[PDB]
Amino acid sequence: VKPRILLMGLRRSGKSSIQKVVFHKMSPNETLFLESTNKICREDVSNSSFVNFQIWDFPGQIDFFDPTFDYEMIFRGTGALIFVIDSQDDYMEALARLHLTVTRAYKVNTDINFEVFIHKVDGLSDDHKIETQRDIHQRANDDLADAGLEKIHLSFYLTSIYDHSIFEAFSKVVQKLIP
Ligand SMILES: Nc1nc2c(ncn2[C@@H]2O[C@H](COP(=O)(O)OP(=O)(O)NP(=O)(O)O)[C@@H](O)[C@H]2O)c(=O)[nH]1
Ligand SMILES: [Mg+2]
Repeated sequence: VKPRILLMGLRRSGKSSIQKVVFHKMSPNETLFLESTNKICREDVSNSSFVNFQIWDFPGQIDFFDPTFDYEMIFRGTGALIFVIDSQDDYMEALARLHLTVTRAYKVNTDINFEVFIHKVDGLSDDHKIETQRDIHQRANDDLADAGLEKIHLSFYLTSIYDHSIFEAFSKVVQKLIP
């Protein structure tokens, strides 16, 4: 089996940058040249001296009807779902889509590891970080409870492509997919 890791979230949250930086060692400064993602981009990690994975980079979530992705088929084969959130922008909508994403996925596969990347933290005071994470952690788990889905576990990470934090976070995600 080849474990799948999904990169989801609203447009511009930094999904593609994360993929390029972490797996293609693209420089963080080069990500300024990336363009909006229009189709899902699958990039596999094969023959790993640790563990092989499929990395799916999704275009940002928008209210556009297109029942062509067969999400049940995607989630069924998913090991980890990373929801990326831009911490330097309003995230109320981000939280709302995280809720729909997580619950829809959980309905198909309860073994999915849900990882929340509170991204672009490089632009926050080393305290504003604590508050943002505390706020996202609180609301997200509160939404889950209001739905009777408190059992769904959400891990949170403070990340930035401008330092080791994004690698440290991705590392912990991959570790959890190695039996
Ligand atoms: N400050 C900061 N900027 C970041 C970080 N990660 C990405 N960015 C910036 O955010 C921009 C948008 O990133 P991008 O990867 O295109 O976002 P995306 O979610 O893939 N967008 P879409 O969903 O439209 O394809 C990048 O061009 C980059 O300059 C980060 O850790 N910190
Ligand atoms: Mg993208």
